[PDB]
Amino acid sequence: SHGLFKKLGIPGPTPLPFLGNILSYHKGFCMFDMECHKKYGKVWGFYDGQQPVLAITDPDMIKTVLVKECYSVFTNRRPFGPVGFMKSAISIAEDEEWKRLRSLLSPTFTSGKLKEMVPIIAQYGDVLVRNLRREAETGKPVTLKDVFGAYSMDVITSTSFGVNIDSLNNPQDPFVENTKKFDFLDPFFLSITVFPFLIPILEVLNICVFPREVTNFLRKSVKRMKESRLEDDFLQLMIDSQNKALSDLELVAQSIIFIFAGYETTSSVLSFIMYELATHPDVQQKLQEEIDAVLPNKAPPTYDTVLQMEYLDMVVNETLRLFPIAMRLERVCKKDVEINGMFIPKGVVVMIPSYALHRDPKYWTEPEKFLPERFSKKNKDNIDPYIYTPFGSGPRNCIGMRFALMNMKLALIRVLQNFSFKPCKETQIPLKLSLGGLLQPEKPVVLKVESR
Amino acid sequence: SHGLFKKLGIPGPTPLPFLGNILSYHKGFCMFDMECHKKYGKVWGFYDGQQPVLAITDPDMIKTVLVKECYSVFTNRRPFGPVGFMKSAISIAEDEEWKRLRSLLSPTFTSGKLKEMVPIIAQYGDVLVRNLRREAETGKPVTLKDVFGAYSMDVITSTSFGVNIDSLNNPQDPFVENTKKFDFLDPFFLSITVFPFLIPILEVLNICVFPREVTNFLRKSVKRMKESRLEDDFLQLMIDSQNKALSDLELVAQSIIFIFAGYETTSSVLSFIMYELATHPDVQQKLQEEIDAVLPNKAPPTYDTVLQMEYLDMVVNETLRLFPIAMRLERVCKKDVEINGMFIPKGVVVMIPSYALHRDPKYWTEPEKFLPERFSKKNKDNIDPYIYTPFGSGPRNCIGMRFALMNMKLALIRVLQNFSFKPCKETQIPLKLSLGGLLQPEKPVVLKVESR
Ligand code: HEM
Ligand code: HEM
Ligand SMILES: CC(C)(C)OC(=O)N[C@@H](CSC[C@@H](Nc1ccccc1)C(=O)NCc1cccnc1)Cc1c[nH]c2ccccc12
Ligand SMILES: CC(C)(C)OC(=O)N[C@@H](CSC[C@@H](Nc1ccccc1)C(=O)NCc1cccnc1)Cc1c[nH]c2ccccc12
Repeated sequence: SHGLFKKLGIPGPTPLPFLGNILSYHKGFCMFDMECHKKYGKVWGFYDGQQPVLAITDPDMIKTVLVKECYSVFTNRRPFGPVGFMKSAISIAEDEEWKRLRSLLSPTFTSGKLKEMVPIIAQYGDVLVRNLRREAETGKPVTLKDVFGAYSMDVITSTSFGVNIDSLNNPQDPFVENTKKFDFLDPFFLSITVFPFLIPILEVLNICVFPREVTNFLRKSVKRMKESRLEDDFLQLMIDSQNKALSDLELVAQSIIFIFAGYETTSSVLSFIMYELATHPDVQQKLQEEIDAVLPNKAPPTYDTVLQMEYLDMVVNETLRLFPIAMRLERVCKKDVEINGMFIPKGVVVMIPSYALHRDPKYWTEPEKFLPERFSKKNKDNIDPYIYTPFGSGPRNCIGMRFALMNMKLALIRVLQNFSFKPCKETQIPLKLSLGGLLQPEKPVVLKVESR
Repeated sequence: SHGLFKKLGIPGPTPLPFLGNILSYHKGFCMFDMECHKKYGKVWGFYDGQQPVLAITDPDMIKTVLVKECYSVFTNRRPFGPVGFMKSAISIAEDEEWKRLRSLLSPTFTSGKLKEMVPIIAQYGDVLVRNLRREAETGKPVTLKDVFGAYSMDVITSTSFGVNIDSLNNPQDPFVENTKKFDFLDPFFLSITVFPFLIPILEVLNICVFPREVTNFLRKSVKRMKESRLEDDFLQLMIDSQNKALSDLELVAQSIIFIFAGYETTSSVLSFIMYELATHPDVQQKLQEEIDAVLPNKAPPTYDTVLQMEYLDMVVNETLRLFPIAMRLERVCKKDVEINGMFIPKGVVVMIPSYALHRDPKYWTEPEKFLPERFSKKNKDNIDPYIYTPFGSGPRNCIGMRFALMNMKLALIRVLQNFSFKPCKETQIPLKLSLGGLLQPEKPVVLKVESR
């Protein structure tokens, strides 16, 4: 099984029996992809256990996988388990059941439904400022992921179920616990990659990478909410759709996906931004000046004034370049195909190393340096959309891209209208990324906060 | 494998392929043991999957297993897994490592160390009264397991680490969460009994019936406490012992056992008592009168005045007869032996059905009726210590029996000095026991509480 890439003429590191190349994940996926990109070039291979993985870095070949041949060949991602009833979640579902779900859930994320969400997402930005001010009037540094997490949590439960909580002042509420509760290099998932034949063992055991309790809490919580608005957010838009149509437990599963999607991602991207803003204080001033020009007297951001801000889009995009939280994009090749002159055998995982491509000196000058001007309208043209892909690409890209950018930008506008963020003695500079299996900081980001 | 009891001449229900007799657990262990005791007699057999289990009800034969041949033959209980680092917990450990631990932990539970604990256990009884009074001055019924659990939780963290919390008013404290977080007939453990060859699968996966997070919280919490009192309760008595000696992670493991031991047990026995007191109001008055005679002016109970109360011991004992939380006692037979004229082959689990023996009409008149006078000093003599065994018997019996009886009695004395407990319209009468795999009520116990 370990002779595949040795046959196809594709180069790669020598796999060990059973382990494959996974000992090379000791420095984390990011550092391993970079070294492979360096040693090997435009295409290489390795083995997650006995699983072949082909990394590709040609943007034409990437467009073929993510777009051109998405429906025919590269339709699903690597099988993930054990998942239990979470098999019906859009990001996990496969082939025609993914296609059905993606459609039933697509109108949820239009710019029209997104503009209805602005006045609601704009209300918890104010709850955020007062929690910062209480820690700004105090003095003690601030841990961003705490305060940003509490905010991102407040946007989720409101934009997805209607529930309204100040989590930072209500850590022991009715749903704030369950909803705060996957390291792909921890003892568990490495044991998967080596023993992926033990996934089916756990699926007959009802054991789940989603704890059987959080899921049990929201499965019944939804069916209370469902039989409450009926008759008298995401949950509403999904229930209206099933009026081939969406099921009840299918509806719970997409809710659970939308929560992790907008909790740790939204709150962890904001912390990469605030770290970079705090360590590049001119970019902070330029941003503060642009907000006050569009929104004078700290005017409330509207859906339209947010898209009006260009230097804010440049800042977000550049932070997503340095910290693309997905790290890699992946598609399971389901047929023997020949894309851009290369034969891909059936069953091979095709992987795009986003992190490595975002930091490639062949496409980016000074790629470690935080330089937002790359995304100025003068230079935004010269950027290859299949090299910089923080939301993936093609029919299977991030369905909540628009919502995530709008959610994070409404947060930043209000927060930078009232605060400046300074490095602390305890602030990790330069921020070390987690040697583990997540795109997260080694030490969490602590910063000083001052009231304008 | 299913031909064993068919060969030995022992009667039993016909086992199905792979499942054995476990479909017969549908009404719970209790009802199944009673029916088997009824249909079959003094000795019978069944199969937990391919595991042979021999039930015995002769008190001479039981004394042989629990006492006479405990060290030689019947030393450990049924293998339990997956357990991870919790293998070193006294109740799980085996043979010489159990013997070493039982010794290193025995002086902890002397009546001398227990008398030092009284003034501390007496302090949270007052915290209990004021939480009841707030729900007694209000009116709304009271769920006993909530308020009793909060109390039992407060005694644990104090008598085992020194930490002091009012959990009922601090549900979101630093340790109250972790510490509040096994149904042997849920989807998981039935899958064990049928696939017990999958336990070793999980032990190479670090997966644990103890969540990897609660254990991680207390493993480090202990090693903070350890290097804090050093230098400047159970944890202290264990640390003094290791001065063949107790280890560090061994010390964490016994702490985790002492917590579940005194949290759900203590708080669930108190609720069986309060249910029975509320549904037999004369027994409540007789008890209230005896406390006021020993402790006039609601005098504070002392270690000695608690043992002075006889009708209180009768009440506890009779409640433990009707609801012996263990349900069964068990020992793995490690040699071919012939005890009381019966050949026991190696590897067979020997089981004593406590619940069924506590309700046997051959030893108890009106065994369902709650009749505390069975344990009056006139009739306490005529009770067979190998028929009524709420704490087991012999070298492997409950190490915290004395502590549990003292802990529960200090609770009852203070609570009955200030409250009467009435049935509510919502009170489940007659209380149905959980059809599941726990000795717990179907519906939780709700009762009215009135201030004396
Ligand atoms: C900064 C925020 C976010 C980033 C950078 C991000 C990034 C990504 C990426 C890279 C993918 C895979 C794309 C591919 O394979 O081509 C993805 C998929 C997905 N995202 Fe996001 N995401 C973010 C937030 C969100 C939010 C707020 C939601 C809310 C619903 C969401 C919902 C989803 C779903 C459902 C998928 C799977 C789509 C499918 O398989 O059909 N994401 N995201
Ligand atoms: C009403 C309260 C309790 C009851 C009815 C009870 C009952 C039992 C029973 C039946 C056993 C098995 C005995 C045997 O196999 O012969 C046992 C064992 C045990 N109990 Fe308790 N228990 C109670 C509370 C506690 C408490 C508060 C502790 C605190 C440390 C504790 C610690 C233990 C330990 C460590 C074992 C295992 C002993 C060994 O395997 O060496 N128990 N209990
Ligand atoms: C297994 C691997 C790495 C080879 O393959 C994956 O990718 N398995 C995905 C696992 S199940 C999809 C789901 N995970 C999740 C995680 C924790 C709790 C609940 C759900 C998901 O979508 N959460 C929202 C999200 C996260 C990040 C960006 N946006 C949206 C993990 C995954 C990471 N980023 C993805 C992007 C699209 C689809 C899946 C993923
Ligand atoms: C597996 C079976 C049923 C065939 O065999 C058992 O019995 N496996 C015992 C499991 S591991 C011992 C440990 N469980 C535990 C449970 C949850 C969290 C943490 C620990 C334990 O001791 N908790 C204290 C206790 C509970 C009840 C009375 N007193 C003390 C389950 C068990 C039930 N009652 C016992 C009495 C003695 C020893 C073990 C048990």
